Amino acid sequence: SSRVIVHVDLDCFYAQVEMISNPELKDKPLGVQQKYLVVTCNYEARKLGVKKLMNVRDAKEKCPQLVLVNGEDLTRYREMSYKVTELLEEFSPVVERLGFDENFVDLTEMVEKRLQQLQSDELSAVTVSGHVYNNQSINLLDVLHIRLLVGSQIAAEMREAMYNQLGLTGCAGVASNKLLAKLVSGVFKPNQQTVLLPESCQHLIHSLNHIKEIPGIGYKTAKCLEALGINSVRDLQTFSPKILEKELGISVAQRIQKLSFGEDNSPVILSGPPQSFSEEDSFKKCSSEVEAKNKIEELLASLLNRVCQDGRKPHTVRLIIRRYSGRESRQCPIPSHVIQVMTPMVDILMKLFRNMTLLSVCFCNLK
Amino acid sequence: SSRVIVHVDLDCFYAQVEMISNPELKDKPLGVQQKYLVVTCNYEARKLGVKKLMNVRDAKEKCPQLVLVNGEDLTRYREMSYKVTELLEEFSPVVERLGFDENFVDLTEMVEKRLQQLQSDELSAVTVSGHVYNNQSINLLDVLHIRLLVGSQIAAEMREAMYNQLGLTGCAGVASNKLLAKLVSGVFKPNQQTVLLPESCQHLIHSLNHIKEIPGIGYKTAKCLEALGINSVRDLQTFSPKILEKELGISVAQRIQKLSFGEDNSPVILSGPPQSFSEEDSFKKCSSEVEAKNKIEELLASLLNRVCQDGRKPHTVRLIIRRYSGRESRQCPIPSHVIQVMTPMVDILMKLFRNMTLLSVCFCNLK
DNA sequence: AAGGGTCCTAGGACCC
DNA sequence: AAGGGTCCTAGGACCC
Ligand SMILES: Cc1cn([C@H]2C[C@H](O)[C@@H](COP(=O)(O)OP(=O)(O)OP(=O)(O)O)O2)c(=O)[nH]c1=O
Ligand SMILES: Cc1cn([C@H]2C[C@H](O)[C@@H](COP(=O)(O)OP(=O)(O)OP(=O)(O)O)O2)c(=O)[nH]c1=O
Ligand SMILES: [Ca+2]
Ligand SMILES: [Ca+2]
Ligand SMILES: [Ca+2]
Ligand SMILES: [Ca+2]
Repeated sequence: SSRVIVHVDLDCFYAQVEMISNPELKDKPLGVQQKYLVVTCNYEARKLGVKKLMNVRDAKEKCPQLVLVNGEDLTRYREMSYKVTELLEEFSPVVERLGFDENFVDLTEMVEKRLQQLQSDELSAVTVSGHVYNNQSINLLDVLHIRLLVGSQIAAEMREAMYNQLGLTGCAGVASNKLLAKLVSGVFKPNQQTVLLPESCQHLIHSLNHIKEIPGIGYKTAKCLEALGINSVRDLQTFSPKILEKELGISVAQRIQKLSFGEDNSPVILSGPPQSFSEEDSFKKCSSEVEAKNKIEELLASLLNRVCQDGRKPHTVRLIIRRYSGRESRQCPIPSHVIQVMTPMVDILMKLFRNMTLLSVCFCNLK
Repeated sequence: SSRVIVHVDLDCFYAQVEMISNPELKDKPLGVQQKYLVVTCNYEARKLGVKKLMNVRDAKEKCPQLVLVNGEDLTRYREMSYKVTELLEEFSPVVERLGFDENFVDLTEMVEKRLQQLQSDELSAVTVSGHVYNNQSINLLDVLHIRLLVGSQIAAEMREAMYNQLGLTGCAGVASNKLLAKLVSGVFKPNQQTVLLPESCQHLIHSLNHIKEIPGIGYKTAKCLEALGINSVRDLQTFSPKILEKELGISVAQRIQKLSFGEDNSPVILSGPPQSFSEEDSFKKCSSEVEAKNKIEELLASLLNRVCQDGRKPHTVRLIIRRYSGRESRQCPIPSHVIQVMTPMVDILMKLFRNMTLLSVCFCNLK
């Protein structure tokens, strides 16, 4: 029943990538820019008040020296993300990706294998690597403590390999399920790691100050919960199961109430190859003219290049748009003879276009 | 490029099943009844005017002696259907099911293997089994003719095994793709088979009298086509690709126009185990009372029994309803602890019920 | 008042 | 005027 899960979360991911390619940007407050948004920044820039997802206007207002590099093309970040996932896959094959810079690994089989190689002597010598959440005391006679400490040791090897082999720093969190691993990985956050022993699980979930900090409780779910007088984790822990069910759904309810107790039986999923390939362009209604075709052609070339280099081929294409004021989309299957190119593909999309501040294309249904 | 496909289609399937279990019902006009609908009938009953999908009222008006057996529980038909598919799977593993009584098999690899065992002597001795569509003359020096005749020979073995091993008769159609195999299988229809040589493909598609007879052109697509002045297969063959595209979709258009030429590159799919498990009950608004729970409990017991006997377990449940006057449905994931029962499951469904002439339950998302 | 199936679509909620 | 992802849902079109 008892699992040992690790959650890995890279430091200022995009900024770290740019800092690696241009070693200079180190020691200097660095922001990575996407249109008007400083999507992230390195930790220098955070000392000087810059925050993640901050308008470029406010970002300089706080840091007029902030160096900005453009991060609208994700290619280099996407490439590093998969190098990280591939490296962790060497440790244990079942690695679940979450976004570009997080990975879960179920270390359970691994922890168990390392224990069978030890004796009663080695067992009393087992030590933690990194922080223990809430400064909790360890009990070496507690098998669960021993296994989570072995997890912490695997997590440090992972982070060390990530640095030695890819030049990347990040955090790790080790716990008994994915929810808790992800919540504990951020407790000590610049390039460090934390392990959560079970006795401190309630301290961890009650350290949160609003329910949206629970992975799985988003903007909409949070809004509906405060509208019911639910604000703290304990409020959600103690709320009526029935009212919850019959307010936002038996699905949402029974799951986010379980989460509110630190419970989560979800398995670590093997993410494997991507399920989709998309690109976007945003603009200040900078498209009013069906010559919008050009934007779509540009998105095409990139996507076709990424697909070709993947190796599989998609069987569905989708076009997404946003109208000034809530996105809309039209998809259609891809014809057989095309699947084995620009000219046919753009004609497809323009008809999907004409059937209907942002333009996007998605290739999915990959085989 | 060139395939040899077989399409198998059982005679008066439900009626045949009932006739087997109760050998008496043979020689007697037999109708299988579902509420007010004689869903099918044996061929005796068809001589006397009974037709498939005919009200029981009209069915006796034509045949006041018509014996009727109730076919609302599909269990025995479902069981035979899979015995048929399993038998054809012995011939070639990739068998595609369509409904309960049709199967496609790609005989291409099989045909080719049998040819390599023959010599120029055996090649001039190759004969057809069954009918040749349109009485077309065979050219033994035509490799395509030879391969489709070998297909016709495999199709006769299949039908013979189906009879010797399962007591079931049906038709087969052999052609170069699934569309044409399915259209030619019905040309000689009580327990016979037909092979389509390529020179007669246009004769086959133009033998149809309305476009809805094309598999893939349904009620809605047909209605929209007649509304555009499209009525014959040739009308659809010759219609504007552009207008078609921009009237019902690049998907629907480019595909049903291809079909209208007898073209179809769709592969034979391995259907394998079912993707869902559902049951239904219909009634003359015989449910106005949330004691509708009982109907749902009854559907449950059966579905739980079928699932348990399958071996896999579902991860989604769905409830469907129809209101007097266009169906509606609510689904939700299945909780982990239940998946490994009646009481929890019915409570799930009643809340899905209350969130909302027919009641149905579906188990899908099987793992 | 059939009684089943397969697969696609537009959208939505969540994650980073 | 971010720029990406994963997965679910209610419905719809088709097949028998
Ligand atoms: C949340 C989020 C992340 N990202 C990108 C940029 C981030 O570098 C990357 C990972 O996001 P985060 O891990 O959430 O932030 P971070 O890695 O940049 O900084 P931290 O050290 O606190 O973890 O994903 C977006 O582009 N948009 C978003 O809304
Ligand atoms: C088309 C159809 C079939 N069925 C069932 C009953 C049929 O026995 C079975 C197969 O249908 P069909 O093969 O279309 O008809 P049939 O097999 O009964 O008669 P035939 O010899 O002409 O092929 O599926 C329905 O219940 N409802 C329907 O709408
Ligand atoms: Ca992160
Ligand atoms: Ca991060
Ligand atoms: Ca049939
Ligand atoms: Ca039939």
